[PDB]
Amino acid sequence: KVFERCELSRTLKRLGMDGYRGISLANWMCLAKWESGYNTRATNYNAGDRSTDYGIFQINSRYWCNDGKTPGAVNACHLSCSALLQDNIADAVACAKRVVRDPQGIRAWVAWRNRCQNRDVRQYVQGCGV
Repeated sequence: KVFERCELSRTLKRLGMDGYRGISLANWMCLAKWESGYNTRATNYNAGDRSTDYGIFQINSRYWCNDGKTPGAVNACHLSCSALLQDNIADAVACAKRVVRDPQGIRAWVAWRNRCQNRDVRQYVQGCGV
């Protein structure tokens, strides 16, 4: 599913992402926007290390979910990577929360550092009623 901007912001807010571990909803929106264009079925294979990024937040299989084909990988979210490709984002959100409980927090995603950190992210939620 490809979420519309405001539709997604309300979905994320209902799922408890607004301010989760000090991360505002606008930051999560900026993250999902730049990671997948709000697309839940997005996948990206990384030929260099044989891992794959899954879903709306493009969570990597090396550390976060199990896809059975990533060498020496772990499954910190204790989910099949398939769970990160559903239209319903509950599992992807649960996993994204797990990612940020680690020291790096939102910085775990390089795209966030590139396109969101120290940026004006207000525009991602303007007019969405969140």
